[PDB]
Amino acid sequence: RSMRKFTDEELTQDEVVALMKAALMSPSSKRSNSWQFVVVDDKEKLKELSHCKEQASSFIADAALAIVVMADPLASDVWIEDASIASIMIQLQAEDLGLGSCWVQVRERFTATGMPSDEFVHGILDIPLQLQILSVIAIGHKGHLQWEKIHINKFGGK
Amino acid sequence: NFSELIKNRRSMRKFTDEELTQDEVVALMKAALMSPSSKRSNSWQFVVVDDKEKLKELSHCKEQASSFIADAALAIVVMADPLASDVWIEDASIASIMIQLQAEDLGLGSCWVQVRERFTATGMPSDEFVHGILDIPLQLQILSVIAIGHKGMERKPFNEEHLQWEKIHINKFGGK
Repeated sequence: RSMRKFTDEELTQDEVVALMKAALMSPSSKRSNSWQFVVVDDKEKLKELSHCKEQASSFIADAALAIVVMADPLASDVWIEDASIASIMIQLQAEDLGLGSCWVQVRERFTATGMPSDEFVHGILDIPLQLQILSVIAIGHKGHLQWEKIHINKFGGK
Repeated sequence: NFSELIKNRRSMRKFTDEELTQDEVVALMKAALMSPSSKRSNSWQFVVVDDKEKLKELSHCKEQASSFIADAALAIVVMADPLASDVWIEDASIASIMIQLQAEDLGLGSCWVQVRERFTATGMPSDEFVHGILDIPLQLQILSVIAIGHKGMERKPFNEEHLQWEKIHINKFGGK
């Protein structure tokens, strides 16, 4: 063991492909598939990318892989919904493979110096301005339900 | 498991008349409540609708895109508190898809009916319409209605020939 959020242990090509397929099979409004994905395995880029989080993300920095989820807002007015779906599909597929993941939120977030996290990520990964970033899903080998929120047939019951 | 779950999952808009069991309803409700959310704050709320007259009313929330809600066994309306989370859209989205994935796991069908930034036949926000049907406080924003039921037709699995590999970029946009 170590403090790393994810172990040394390398992803297989089969696992990496399975993750990409899960992303690409995500259901999207009108099958618009507004999303795109940047798959980051370079260690110095994972270290840079990790500062997209106000306090830098050690999940990103220690990851085997990170998948940056983005979307074209002209392809879909519900690009946020569509990208969120794709984010979850990645994480659930990771879990099914016996890997771990961490969703680092990018939309509406800021870096340590108050730069919009989307703007920061655009600069790190050379992403066109036409795409908007939702999240970074960091992946690797891993290092009380609120029933009051359920209403039956109307809000507050009856 | 999950791999075949997502291959086989398709939007279901025809349903049989078979009632959901309480065990199924609970499983779906638990999937909603188990959703990971920003801050672990859980901004969301859910209205679970089995009343046929209310399903009929909800089915008008978008003209004809929504009208198959009337034939569903259950609808779960997913909403969230924008003051508890500035990423309430993400949080509600995640809960929405977790419900659908649980439905698939149970052998039921589902369809996501988008409410946010959609409009009724008369140009009323669908969110405002649904607020009126289910007496939801105006603070909460509605994302979606998940219609659930026994599947009334088969749908084809996803054909991997049609995976859009051009949307995968290695290390930087446009990288291979």
